[PDB]
Amino acid sequence: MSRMPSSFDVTERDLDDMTFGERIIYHCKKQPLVPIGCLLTTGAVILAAQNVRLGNKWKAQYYFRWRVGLQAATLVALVAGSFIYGTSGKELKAKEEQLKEKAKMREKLWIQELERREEETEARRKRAELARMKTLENEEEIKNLEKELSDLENKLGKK
Amino acid sequence: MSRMPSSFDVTERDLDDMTFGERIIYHCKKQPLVPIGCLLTTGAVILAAQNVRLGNKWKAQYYFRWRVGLQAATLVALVAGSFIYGTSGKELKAKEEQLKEKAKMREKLWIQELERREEETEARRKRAELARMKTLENEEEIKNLEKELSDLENKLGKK
Repeated sequence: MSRMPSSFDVTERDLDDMTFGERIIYHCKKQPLVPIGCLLTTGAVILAAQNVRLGNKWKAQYYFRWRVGLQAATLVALVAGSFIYGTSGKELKAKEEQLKEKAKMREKLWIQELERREEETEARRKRAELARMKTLENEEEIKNLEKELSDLENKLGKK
Repeated sequence: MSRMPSSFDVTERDLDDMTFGERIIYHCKKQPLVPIGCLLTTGAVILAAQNVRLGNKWKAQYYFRWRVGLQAATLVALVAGSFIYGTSGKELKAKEEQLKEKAKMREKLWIQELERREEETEARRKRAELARMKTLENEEEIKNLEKELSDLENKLGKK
């Protein structure tokens, strides 16, 4: 035991970072790329599906989140085709609210279920070593890639 | 008072919430109005400023937090001059980047919150009653304000 998942700051910003990846897409619309654009769009969710495949494969009993996992999964396919359509831009803000209400509803600050004791005894070992914030690190990793867009101006040598 | 649970949750994203106020500025950047801009900027900064003013009124303890506080007040004012200047674009990005790095640098394993006997007993009552988060709840108000700005675009004749 040297270094394992120990960065547990009870922070509910997982979905916050995920939703942020959709807002940045607006900038991509301004200057869409073919070779890099495809790798950016495809590679964006490529890492999110890996984290969901690891967290799902490793379960203690049942995963109720799977239900909503598909509901939102299909939403990305409908919003992808609705983007080109151009129904309503304001709808984005209205749809965002719906998700906001789900976050508060799901979050229970009154009652919490905690029966599995053995499961806690397993994850405590990793939390007893040390962590370097993997999620946060990835957030900075994508920020660096965005800098290339602004740096491109100097790269070409026009402005 | 000892028997007065006011809630003192030590959140890691406490300052981050205030930092979000800079991100919303981009929305106003698109054709900023004088009348609405005054109440929008001043009306938003006053919320966070009030929190600092409250501590300034009644403190009589520690003089380090006040030192960094002054630096922040001058920083937010300095960026204003850069906005109207429009000389260095990447500079603005680096300015905010340094702030993020500072937070991570400050966070250390050696230096931690020294819990005293009085603090321990106070925490018990604080949690026993309830832990309210006005800073986070008030942050939600900005979402509604931003939505109004989006409507202005439609009024002009875009969507």
